[PDB]
Amino acid sequence: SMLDDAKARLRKYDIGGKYSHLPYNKYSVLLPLVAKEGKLHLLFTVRSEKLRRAPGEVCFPGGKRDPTDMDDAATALREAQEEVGLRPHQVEVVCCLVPCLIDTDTLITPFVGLIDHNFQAQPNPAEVKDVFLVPLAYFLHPQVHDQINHIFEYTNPEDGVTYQIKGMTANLAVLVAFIILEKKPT
Ligand SMILES: Cc1ccc(CNC[C@H](C)O)s1
Repeated sequence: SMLDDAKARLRKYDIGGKYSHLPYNKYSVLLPLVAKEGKLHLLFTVRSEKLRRAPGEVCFPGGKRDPTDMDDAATALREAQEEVGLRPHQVEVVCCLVPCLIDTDTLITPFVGLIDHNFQAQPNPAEVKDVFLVPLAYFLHPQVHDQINHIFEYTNPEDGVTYQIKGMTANLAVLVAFIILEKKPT
């Protein structure tokens, strides 16, 4: 099936806990995969203006590890619940992708999760201004604008609203699309 095929592809790129003990400032993100109308989509947030990190930017749900978290996957799930109301029984964490090194002292660990079909986002307005889906296939033929810095523009055909996706967020979206969608019969 579509969902079983995605999980089998994803598992081949799982690095697991290999880099998780290194002595960095630690953050985790959840890359949430949602199936709608027979296709896979990724879920994104727009951060609220009043945050420290990335005010007003398009990002995946996530945040800083705290002492309560059993592991890096726990960080991602805790933060996703706080930001958009995703509960743990509504997510299957499938793998841990290559981590992102930034600022010389920080490591960001990305996890891919499959999201239950009955989940409906409840945006927490203290953290998130908006929550939206993009079809995964978009990232194979994106609409690119150069600011050189490459920026993707996505317009939701439901409402005509345009979103700008860039940086590590855009890079991770492309990676997930390549993993799941490359070399597929039609
Ligand atoms: C927890 C976070 C660390 C940095 C962030 C900014 N958005 C980038 C993310 C890869 O979508 S959020």
